[PDB]
Amino acid sequence: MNNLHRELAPISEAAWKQIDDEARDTFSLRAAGRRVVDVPEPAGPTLGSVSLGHLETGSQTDGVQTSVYRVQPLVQVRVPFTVSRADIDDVERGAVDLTWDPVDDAVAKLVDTEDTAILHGWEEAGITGLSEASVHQPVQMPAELEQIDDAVSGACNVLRLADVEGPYDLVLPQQLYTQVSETTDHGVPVVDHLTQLLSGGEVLWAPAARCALVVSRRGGDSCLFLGRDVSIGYLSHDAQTVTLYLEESFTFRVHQPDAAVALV
Amino acid sequence: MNNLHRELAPISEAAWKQIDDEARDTFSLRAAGRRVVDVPEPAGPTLGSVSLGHLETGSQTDGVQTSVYRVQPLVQVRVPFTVSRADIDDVERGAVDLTWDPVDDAVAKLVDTEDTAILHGWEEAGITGLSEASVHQPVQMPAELEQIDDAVSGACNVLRLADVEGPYDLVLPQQLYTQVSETTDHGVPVVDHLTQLLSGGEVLWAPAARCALVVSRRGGDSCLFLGRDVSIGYLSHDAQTVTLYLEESFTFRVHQPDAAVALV
Amino acid sequence: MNNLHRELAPISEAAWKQIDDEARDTFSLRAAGRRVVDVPEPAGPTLGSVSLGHLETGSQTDGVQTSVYRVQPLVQVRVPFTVSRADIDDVERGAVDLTWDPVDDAVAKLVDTEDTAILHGWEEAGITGLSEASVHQPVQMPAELEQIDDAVSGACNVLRLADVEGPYDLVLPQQLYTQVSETTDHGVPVVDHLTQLLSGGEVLWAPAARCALVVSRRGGDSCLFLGRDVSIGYLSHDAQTVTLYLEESFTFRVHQPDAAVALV
Repeated sequence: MNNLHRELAPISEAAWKQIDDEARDTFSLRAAGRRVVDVPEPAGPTLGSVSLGHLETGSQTDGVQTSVYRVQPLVQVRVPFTVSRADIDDVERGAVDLTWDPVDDAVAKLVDTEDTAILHGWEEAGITGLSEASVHQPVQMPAELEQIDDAVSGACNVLRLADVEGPYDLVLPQQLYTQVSETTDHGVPVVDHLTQLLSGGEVLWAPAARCALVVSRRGGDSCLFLGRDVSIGYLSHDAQTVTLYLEESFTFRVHQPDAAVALV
Repeated sequence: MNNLHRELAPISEAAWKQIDDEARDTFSLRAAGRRVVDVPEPAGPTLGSVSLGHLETGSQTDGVQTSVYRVQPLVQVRVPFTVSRADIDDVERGAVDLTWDPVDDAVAKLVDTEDTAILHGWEEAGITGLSEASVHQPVQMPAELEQIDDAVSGACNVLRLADVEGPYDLVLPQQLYTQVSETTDHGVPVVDHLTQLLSGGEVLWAPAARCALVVSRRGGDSCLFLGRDVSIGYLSHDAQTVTLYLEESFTFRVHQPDAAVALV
Repeated sequence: MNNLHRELAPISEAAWKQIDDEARDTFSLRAAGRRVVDVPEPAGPTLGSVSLGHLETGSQTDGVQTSVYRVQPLVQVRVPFTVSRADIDDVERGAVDLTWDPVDDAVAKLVDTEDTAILHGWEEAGITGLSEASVHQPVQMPAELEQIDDAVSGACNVLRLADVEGPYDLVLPQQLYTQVSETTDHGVPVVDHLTQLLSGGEVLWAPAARCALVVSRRGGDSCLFLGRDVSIGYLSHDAQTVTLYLEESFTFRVHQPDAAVALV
């Protein structure tokens, strides 16, 4: 057994397969910050920090000179939720109409916190997001949404002058995504022009985002370091419900501040 | 070239071989803390921290619970020294009577700082030594040095009651080593009785030590983590001298506080 | 599953390996009565008594004569202790600085009770120890510890006159072991003379002993019968701690009372 005490849970194998598939599908559909950043393979549970590559010189006495390496520790996130033993039992009885609402809510919370850390920064785990770690001034957005191409072109040209280059992605909040998708100009959808401006990039639907922003996709400008990965574990159970949790250990770091620009 | 800009130094190959051999021999003879602790293979220049394996829980809001891994960063030490171009030139002319006094002094400084960090702790790099990270009260030492066996037996029995076990080593300052070696009781050297008490261990000569202490040698109680290793590098040169430095990146950590006891 | 409900404990496999290794190492180092007696292989959980080989004649009526075999039942010992779920979780996170103090304390209790049963007898499980089941009068010990050779020689000669023979072992309490090890006569350690007197035997450090005693090592004079063996099992767990226990089923019996003598 690992730290995920899964064989100690009163949950059958089919119910486990349904539960860890609903959560994974919800995470894959709901998470948009994972797409804009580079995500390497999970290091493992032993890894606990990322070396920044720099040294802080504190003090130096006589011949001896002393300097300390600079590192950023990882942060773990646990979101607990309760599921129904009646549903878990019906899973083998053949129910296919089970909506794992607690699982979806927990995945939503995890996705929200991870996307907020990636895009704006957590400022509690020491993470600085793309929006905060951006040297470019925010590019204003025109009203009525028929002229969003102006802001997109301005952002792309700011990135080009920053020698950033590469296919760009425009990440929008869900409401702005709705409005831009419904906007049509003179009967010609603005999304086609936006895709043409993005040099082959895509407009992304980010339900957990809180601001619009353009990022290059050349590669190597930001990275999400995962020690562990999104996993489901067991906490306790009573005669009515079973308590589980979603756990993830990670950090996020921005190597090149100029590869992203904020369209606020 | 690496960060040790050695091909940019006005030093011949025979002079390099003499210089990096004098320093290595002086370090091997002078360093005694390396013998009492476990030293794994050097990790490399990229490694910058050691994960303690623990988590600090700072705060937790709504469903999300947040905890941060605990790590200890490495520390680098650089000791510069100047050598004579006349000596470097005489090295190929055939001089074998060259005493690299600056090199010996720099190695002495490096050995002193490393041994102090290992045994008493640096309290500047975050290192806690064996003496400070000891849960056992200090075992007093009798006077006149004929009864040092009493203190040795008391320390060994304290370690045995702590379930520590294993061949013990008694590390002494150089002066106390002289006095114990010259002490003879009733014509029978006390060193033989001390070795018998130590369960096959050895009495160690530590010129850089500042206190006497007994450590078990079972293995796994303390560890010195080396990112880089003791290396010689180049800084500058003028028409008279060449400036070099000794560099080492390391940390020290005590896993089991009870395996060592302080005989002060 | 056996009666040790180990798969029902919220403990990982690495934590199990650390827990059942700390206890075993502590038992091996701390237990000294196991060394002085013969310990055969564990019989099993079904065995419940040892047949003494004798018969008690209670009554006999008319032609029929009735006698009952004499047996000694085994006794089981359970020592419970609580361990921390935080430590168990850190075991996979990489902590190597975990001191299993509850486990050490439980092993100490088990070792103390077993050694007391072996040497002095439990008088609750029906066990009579070597000290109580000794036909030899106690051999007095001289003061100042420089003349302990006198008591050792007297004990060895009493055993020789009892036709016992064989390499003898002198079992001492921990305090007396310290004092004898530090005693040196005229600069010549008394331990060498004691070993010479013991006919190649060893002086044993017994932290759980309460009296000094010499036993022959010829073989077959006393025996510790183990049905089960020192094992770790699960009791319960809450959100903070996990409750485990150390269990052992045994008995001790003295075949030849004259092979041991008490130096009190």
